[PDB]
Amino acid sequence: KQYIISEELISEGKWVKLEKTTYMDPTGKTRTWESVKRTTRKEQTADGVAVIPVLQRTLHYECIVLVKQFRPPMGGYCIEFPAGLIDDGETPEAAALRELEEETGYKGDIAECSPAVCMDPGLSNCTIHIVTVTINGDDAENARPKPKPGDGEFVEVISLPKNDLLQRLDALVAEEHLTVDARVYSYALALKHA
Amino acid sequence: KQYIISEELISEGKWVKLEKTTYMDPTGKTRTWESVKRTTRKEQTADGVAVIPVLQRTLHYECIVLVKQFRPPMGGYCIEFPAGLIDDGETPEAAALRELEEETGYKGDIAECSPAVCMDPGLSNCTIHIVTVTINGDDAENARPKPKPGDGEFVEVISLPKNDLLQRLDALVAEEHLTVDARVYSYALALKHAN
Ligand SMILES: O=c1[nH]cnc2cccc(F)c12
Ligand SMILES: O=c1[nH]cnc2cccc(F)c12
Ligand SMILES: [Cl-]
Ligand SMILES: [Mg+2]
Ligand SMILES: [Mg+2]
Ligand SMILES: [Mg+2]
Ligand SMILES: [Mg+2]
Repeated sequence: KQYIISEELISEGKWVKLEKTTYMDPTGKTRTWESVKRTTRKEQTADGVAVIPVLQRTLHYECIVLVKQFRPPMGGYCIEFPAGLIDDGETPEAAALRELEEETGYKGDIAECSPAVCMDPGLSNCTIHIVTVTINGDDAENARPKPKPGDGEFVEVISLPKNDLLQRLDALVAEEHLTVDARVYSYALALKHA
Repeated sequence: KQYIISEELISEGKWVKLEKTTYMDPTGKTRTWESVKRTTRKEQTADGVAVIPVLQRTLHYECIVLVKQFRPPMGGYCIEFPAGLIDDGETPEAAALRELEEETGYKGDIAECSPAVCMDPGLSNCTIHIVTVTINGDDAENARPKPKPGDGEFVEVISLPKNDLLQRLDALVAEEHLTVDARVYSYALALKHAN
């Protein structure tokens, strides 16, 4: 029953805009909503990618590779899956492998790619592909990985055992002022719940 | 090594505002960031809660209870953990049981509660507590559960088996043209990856 009637631009930055969304509610009544959108979305099936990078090495427990960065919106450091926006013309998979290498130094192998999933659908239209990638940590290039961070981008790599992920995230939250991402935390919870 | 120098208000609506953040990059170079905030955060731990509701009925598969709603920013229907903003002075646990009952009619028990976790930290300062709740589906109060929607809420309940969650979500996307929430999808992946 529900659908968009109009989208009025309220304020447009270089990267983010605020819109007034007019929609039909299911009783047949017109209602509005304050919506956030990115200015950067062209023909990409999503704004960005998040990478679930499973680091595999013989006689090691599998690790999940995470990154720690300063996030201006948060006024603080956050622990996240490696992630970035999809370049114009770029596939989710190439964006995932490219961002994983830039942020971590690791060269991954694609495992699976989600459909477009919503980041905060009450707030924004922002979507990602969640791309699962395995990293062969026995391969030469994955021996001493060097992040190739872009301009301003400063990332720290944190590799945590998959078999203890939630406890290791809790011990990082206990020991420093830093926020875990909700996708990282949901993934760590499901590893426990399984 | 990095920190906020100043925040400039660009546009303030009723629910959301757009800010320009000035911050010190780790070189000592000053840089700007376009950031989104809610106007509704007060003394709360986080803006909202999301509930992972584990529906436990004997002789049935354990189910994760999800909600489908029209999301105006998405322009489409989304499948999500039940969720809402924490009322001023409401605790995350209490917000979790309230939101779960309003959205699904189920009455549940707190299993665990996350610290505040960020929703989209490149975009916004928005945070939630993820609250794992068990629901005794065999108890009388959860027999014919009464979803109590607030004004302007219109929520469909979708319970999917935990042991098949990711495949069930992929089926819904393929057939129903829904968007799955990133946290729901992340949970569903880890259930598969735990193997
Ligand atoms: O317009 C909104 N935008 C974002 N979040 C909301 C949360 C509650 C009610 C609202 F109208 C809104
Ligand atoms: O200012 C920004 N705000 C949000 N997202 C961004 C993504 C890339 C580069 C940027 F400066 C921004
Ligand atoms: Cl549980
Ligand atoms: Mg990134
Ligand atoms: Mg990047
Ligand atoms: Mg809600
Ligand atoms: Mg509500």
